[PDB]
Amino acid sequence: KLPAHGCRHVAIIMDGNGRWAKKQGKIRAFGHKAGAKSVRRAVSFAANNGIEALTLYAFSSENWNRPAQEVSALMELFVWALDSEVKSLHRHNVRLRIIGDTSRFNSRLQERIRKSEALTAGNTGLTLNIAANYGGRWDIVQGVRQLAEKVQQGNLQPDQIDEEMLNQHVCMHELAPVDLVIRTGGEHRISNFLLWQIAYAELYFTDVLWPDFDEQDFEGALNAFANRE
Amino acid sequence: KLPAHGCRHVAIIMDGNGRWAKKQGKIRAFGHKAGAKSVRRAVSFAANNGIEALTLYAFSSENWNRPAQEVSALMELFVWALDSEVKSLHRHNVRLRIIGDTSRFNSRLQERIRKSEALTAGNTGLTLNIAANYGGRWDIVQGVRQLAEKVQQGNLQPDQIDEEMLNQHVCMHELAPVDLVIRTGGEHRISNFLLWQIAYAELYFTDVLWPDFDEQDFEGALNAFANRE
Ligand SMILES: CC(C)=CCC/C(C)=C/CC/C(C)=C/CSP(=O)(O)OP(=O)(O)O
Ligand SMILES: CC(C)=CCC/C(C)=C/CC/C(C)=C/CSP(=O)(O)OP(=O)(O)O
Ligand SMILES: [Mg+2]
Ligand SMILES: [Mg+2]
Repeated sequence: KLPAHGCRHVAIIMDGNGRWAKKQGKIRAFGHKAGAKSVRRAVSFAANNGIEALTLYAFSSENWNRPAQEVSALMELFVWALDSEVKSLHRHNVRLRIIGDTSRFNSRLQERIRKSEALTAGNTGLTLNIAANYGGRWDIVQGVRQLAEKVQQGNLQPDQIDEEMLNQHVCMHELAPVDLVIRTGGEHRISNFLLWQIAYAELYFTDVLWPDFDEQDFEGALNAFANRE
Repeated sequence: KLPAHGCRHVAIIMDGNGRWAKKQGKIRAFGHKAGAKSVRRAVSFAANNGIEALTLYAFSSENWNRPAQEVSALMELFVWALDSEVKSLHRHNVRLRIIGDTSRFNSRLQERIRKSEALTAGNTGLTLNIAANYGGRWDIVQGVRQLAEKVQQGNLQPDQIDEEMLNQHVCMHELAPVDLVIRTGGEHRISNFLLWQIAYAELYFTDVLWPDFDEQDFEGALNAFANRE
């Protein structure tokens, strides 16, 4: 089963949860919880359609400025998702990775992440990347610091640093490159998501809100990609 | 006269010249020449509508693999544009900058670029950035090399490198951030253009081909931006 319409790595900006809840007179957190159901659905769709990697923008590094309470509810939802879906991810041969600066998360959450990555580390099917406390510029900077060290250590000359070398130091360099970025919610921006990695990616924007994003919507983005002529 | 709909810095991926010429039974070079007329028109529109900076993707660093003859014709068109439009740019108070690796261009062209930037260096109206032999990853790497040197020199510690610091070392860091990216030609990709810089930019894609892009088209992208809600 070759990647749906030949799409290897899909990345998604899951926006629109607040508006989806507000339209119904409910608070944003209600929308974030329904967004977790769309996550389940997108993950299943990707793993059943030969996609090699699915990368989800779950918590931008700029979301720390949102209402204290909304942030806490997000962190509890993350904990809850780890506790509740990891066994199924494992049974489905999905390898779980969290990308972003996890050092900023609480203990309980950091431990669950490390435990969930360990358990699925040897899985060979879909790789599911959850971008949490992630930013594209931060990602590039982490790689830059890694090369800066080598320079400090005398193991690398400034004139030796090139694109390929930094590329081997940004997140997900071990996976196929991002082929398609999908952003739900109607906004036409990348909002600091995978900047280095989306250099040659198709970009697909839909007004559909994340909680309503379903299998037909995902197939539509795949068809859009297949016709990327 | 405040930036059209409050848009300070517009960047454009001027695609579609080959298809525009082919539709008429003509060769790509014919389309590139007509694209130069659309450049004149976009520049005039930006300078007359309070835009602070207009950045045009004129020659990607990956276009070196195009047909030898098409590449040469592009280089002659660049030379020709410098020779022919610089006096008017100057009279219009436009500051000209070329971003990208100019060391790879021929002598005549390198000299004309340096001369044209010098003549307009003290202009204060629109800043026109022509991205020639430019790539977004290359741009970030040039900044990384600048910081790597400082590390080599013992003037900087790896742990001191952060986003703001690298930001002060990528192209156009002295100008307002890119607010809007327009890509003509129908493809929905960024194709290695301003990656670091487009983190928070609105992205506007149109099927209109670059040679046909006119003032009404540009106003439409501006209206799209104004309604970026
Ligand atoms: C289980 C798991 C790992 C993830 C699922 C939880 C979700 C959906 C996370 C993304 C939430 C954020 C910060 C969304 C942008 S929606 P928004 O709050 O910006 O909504 P809005 O733009 O106001 O309409
Ligand atoms: C005066 C000046 C500084 C610039 C104007 C010259 C132009 C229009 C330069 C951009 C040309 C390129 C490499 C365009 C993509 S069009 P394409 O050739 O990819 O066409 P296609 O995709 O095949 O339809
Ligand atoms: Mg949002
Ligand atoms: Mg093209």
